[PDB]
Parts: sequence; C-alpha cells; structure tokens
Amino acid sequence: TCPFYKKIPGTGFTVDAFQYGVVEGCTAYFLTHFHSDHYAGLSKHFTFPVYCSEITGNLLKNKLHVQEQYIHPLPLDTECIVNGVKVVLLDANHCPGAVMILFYLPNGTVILHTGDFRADPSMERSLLADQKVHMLYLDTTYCSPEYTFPSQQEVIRFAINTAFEAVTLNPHALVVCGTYSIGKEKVFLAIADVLGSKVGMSQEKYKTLQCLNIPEINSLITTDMCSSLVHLLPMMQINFKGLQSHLKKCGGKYNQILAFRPTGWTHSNKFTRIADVIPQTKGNISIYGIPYSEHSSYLEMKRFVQWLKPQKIIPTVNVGTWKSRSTMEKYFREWKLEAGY
Ligand code: NI
Repeated sequence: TCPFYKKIPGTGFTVDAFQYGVVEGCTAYFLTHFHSDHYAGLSKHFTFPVYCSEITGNLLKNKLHVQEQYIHPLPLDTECIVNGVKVVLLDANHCPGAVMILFYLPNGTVILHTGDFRADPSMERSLLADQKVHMLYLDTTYCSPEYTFPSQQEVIRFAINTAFEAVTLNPHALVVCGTYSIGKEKVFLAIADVLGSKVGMSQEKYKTLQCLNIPEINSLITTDMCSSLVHLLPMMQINFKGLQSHLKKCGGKYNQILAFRPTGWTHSNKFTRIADVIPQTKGNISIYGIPYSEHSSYLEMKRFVQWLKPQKIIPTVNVGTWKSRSTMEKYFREWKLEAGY
C-alpha cells in the first residue's frame, strides 16, 4: 500500500510510487529521477502513463524497456497541462534528468515536491519566485547540523590536482573511479580531461551514459579499455582485492593504481578539511574517499526553506523512526521562528 507522502491530494497523481502494484485512482505516475529506490517496480510490462524529464525517459526506454506509448517526457521550466492540472518541472541539481515538480491544484493550492535535490541559491530565481507555496514535500536526507560537506567545485579541484600530480610523477599509473548508479559523472569526466584521456568502461555503463544528453559525449567515453588511463568500475570492486585483480588484467601496462570512491557524507567530515584528506594505501594501490554530495547540506536546506516560507512541510526521507521525525519537526520550528513566517 502506497504511503500518504507519495500522494498528491485533489489529483489522480502519485510521485515515485511504482512498487505498490496498481494505485487506486492514479491516472498518472510521476518519476522524479532514475535512481532504483525511486523507480522500483517499473519494467517493460508497465501499462500506465509515466511523466518525467527527457533524460529519465531515455533511460526508461533503453535500460528498463518500458514501451514508448507510456513514456511522457516534459520540457523543463515550462507550464504544461496534465489531466487538466497545470504542472512545471524544475532542475533538482541531483543526478542527470532529476526534477522537482510544481503542481497548481484546481482549488488554488500550490505544492512543490523536490524529489531528491541539492538546494542552491540559483533556485531562488526560477519560476518558484513568482508565487507562494502551501506544501513542501522535502528531501530531508541530511536534515541535521552535523551534516557538513564542501562545494562540488572544491571537491572536483582536489580530485583533478591529486590525479594530475600522481600521473605526472608516474606515467605508468592507472586511475580508477567507482560508480553504482547515475550521478557524479563530473568526478571521472574532470579527471580524464586533465589527463588527456577518454574514460573507459563496460558496455552496460557506456549504454547508460549514452542516454544522458551530455554534449560531445562521443569525444569523452569509450568501451576500449586498453586505450584509456581512466577506468570506471562498479563501486563494490573499489577495495585492495578488487583493484589488484583489475591490475592483473591490464597485462603489465601499469604498475600503480590511484582510485576514488565518491561517497555521500562520512564522519571524517566532522574533523577533516577537504585539503587535508589522505588515502588508504597497500603497496602500489591508493584509495581516496571523497565527499561529493548530490543532496543538500543542513545549511543549504535551511536556506532554501527559509527563503520559500512554506505553510507546511512533509519530509520524504528518514521517515521510519519516531526520533527522526521528532528531530526534523524541531528544526522546522526553529527555522520558522528565526525567519518569522
Ligand atoms: Ni536519488
């Protein structure tokens, strides 16, 4: 049974609710982004309308084999009518194709569902600025003050300088980058670019990247492993065993691996600046954990919410425990009293 926080009242609409069989009354299923927790349940056998971005539609067609007739892609930043209700899709600053959705209810209520997002001050000059929002369905992943991390720019700067230094000292070193879903592509694209290489990967990953409308992508990626000195691997293989094994396969082309594991937040953030980060090393293999987030920090979320001044907030993440729910409601009240809405 679909929980309440995936339902849009006064509509036949749901958001990110494909794992419940047929939903009573739902004439249109929205998908915010192509991450597995959110699409869970979609397959080539699905027979109801799906509304999403163009990029999310490319991935549903080609990766999940949903049939074309059920895929309804919408342009961003454009007022659209769906089943007699005005909607707008906005960029979520999450992974490729990720959107927020604005619903203008027939009775005058305005609802924003963020899906997954990383809040940014640039969102204060979208179509959100134009009018008032009564309900906010909020990505609350990191809704606690201890969740700090740097900008995506500072993290990319670190990674580029790290890779460039190591490979300039040793031209026989190989760089490896972990992945398990779309998002965070900038990590491996920026590293390959400073190294003058294409990024090499499996056929299944190349296919996924081919759906994302990245400009000049054919210049940046390849399935020919041997010609490239930046390789992508599944995240689970980014360990001393998995990397040794991969190094055997390259056939004495390389004598060193430097690898990157993009995580979300980890507690090493509570004590250590990005500049100061060090790897775990075993022999000729070094692994860096780098905190590249595609979710709001506490401060970025607080800022967005105090700017938006919603009348009511419904969290969509960390909703399973009483202590979580209670903690989140406390921060919402502080924020409200500090800004005075
Ligand atoms: Ni996500």
